Amino acid sequence: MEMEKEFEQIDKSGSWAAIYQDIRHEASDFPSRVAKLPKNKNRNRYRDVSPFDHSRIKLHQEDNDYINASLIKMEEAQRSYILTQGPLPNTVGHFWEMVWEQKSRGVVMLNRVMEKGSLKCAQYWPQKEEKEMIFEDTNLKLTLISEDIKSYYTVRQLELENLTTQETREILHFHYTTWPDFGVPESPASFLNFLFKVRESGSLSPEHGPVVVHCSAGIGRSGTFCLADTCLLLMDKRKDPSSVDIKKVLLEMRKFRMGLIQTADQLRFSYLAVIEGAKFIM
Ligand SMILES: CC(=O)N1C[C@H](Oc2ccccn2)[C@H]2C[C@@H]1CC[C@H]2O
Repeated sequence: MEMEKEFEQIDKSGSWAAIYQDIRHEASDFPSRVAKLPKNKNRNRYRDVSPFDHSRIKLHQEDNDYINASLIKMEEAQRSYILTQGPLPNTVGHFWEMVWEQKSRGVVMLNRVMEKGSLKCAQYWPQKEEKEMIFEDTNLKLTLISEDIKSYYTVRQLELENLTTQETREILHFHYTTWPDFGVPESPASFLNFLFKVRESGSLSPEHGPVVVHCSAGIGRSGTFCLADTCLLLMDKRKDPSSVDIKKVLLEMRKFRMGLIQTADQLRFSYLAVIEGAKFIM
């Protein structure tokens, strides 16, 4: 069955809610014992969103190695992603420590700092060249180098300095700024254009550490980004592009972080994204 006819039949049938609940029912359940330790309560944004112990990113410190972040490793596609929550006021230094230690080239942000009149993550990068940020708890300095503001996204060049060794690296910040406060975008054209801007940068390539991807919880919009990227890469690698099963790829990804794709509308949008992508990709 051709992906876009399961979708046209799910649409003809309006069964999106039924498909989505079948995924929720078959998803992996692994322990998250480190996330639930009392010493870590102020390191979690949402009580119901935690990294599994087996796939969690460890900070390189003896004090407390915990961050709300997971390694998604896709064996057949040969892609890895780190999915994390939007940083909290007390975890902005941990966030940049992780980017440093994992050798990431890119950070992908899919939310605004304020949405629906409430704060969805800390202001964790500098807004002016001449006002740099210092994270005293992790010994890092972060400077804004340049900013390119477009209609659907902004790309920033940042300089991260390890103050312990005086090594520096260039980090690219890819900020999708137009996801609506409610629901999903009507067309996937701008999100797809955005995905191909991150690829073109080198940030997803095996010469670097994994890309860091976040939204507010790091499971819904973040899940949509990695699911569309991996499905399109599998369609380019395999003999029969029609063999790629988006529901099976999503369940593989849910072995590494809980809750990826938060709504039936995010599942339909993911299908739409890979359909138009593949209409021009095979
Ligand atoms: C319809 C559309 O605009 N798309 C954008 C994108 O194509 C590229 C490739 C390289 C550089 C820029 N855009 C994606 C998804 C979809 C179709 C083909 C697929 O590669």
